[PDB]
Amino acid sequence: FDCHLSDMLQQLHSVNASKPSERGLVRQEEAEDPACIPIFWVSKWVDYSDKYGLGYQLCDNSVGVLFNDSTRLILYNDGDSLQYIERDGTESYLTVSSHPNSLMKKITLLKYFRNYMSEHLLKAGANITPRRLPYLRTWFRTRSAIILHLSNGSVQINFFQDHTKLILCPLMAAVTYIDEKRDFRTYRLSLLEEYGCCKELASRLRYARTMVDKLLSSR
Repeated sequence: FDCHLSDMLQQLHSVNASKPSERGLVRQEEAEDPACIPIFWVSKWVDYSDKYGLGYQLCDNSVGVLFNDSTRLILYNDGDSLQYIERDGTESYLTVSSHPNSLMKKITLLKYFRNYMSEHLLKAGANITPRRLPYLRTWFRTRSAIILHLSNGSVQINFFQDHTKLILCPLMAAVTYIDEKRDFRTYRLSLLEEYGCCKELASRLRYARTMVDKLLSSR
């Protein structure tokens, strides 16, 4: 019932303990693994937690909302298919076109988020190779980042100051780093131990471990 957080914590401890930036010659590129490229990440997000919840877009162009009442609504990339998740985790599927009165408000909110993201926000990982839809399990913000935990076990950390991002997957035991210049690279964590990485990635992985600890401490 961990949603893979304990596995992620173990993987991060291992990489960080190896002190990957403290090497004579860092060979980060050797840690790149095409087999580990994530299928899903959060491309856009809108924090409306003061009243409604957290709206987001996944890289497949689906949109989701985690509402303040702990229910979730997901619109698939076809623009009509909906998945609704009740508080107890019970899922059901419906359509926008034939939606009931009970979901009128939540659909209206999802549409607001979708339109806002389309008109006013840039896609994280825009020019990336296209080659079960996860939802937002939980999230929080620190002074430096927003932490997004997806139902597939992935943890995404978006750093506010420089727009760098980590997408951590405990299934692949991998990290994808999106740098300030928007370069998108996927590494196997065990290979970062072996080959090393730059100080910038190493520092963000140290922060990531603290964030996973936070997720584990606030279940």
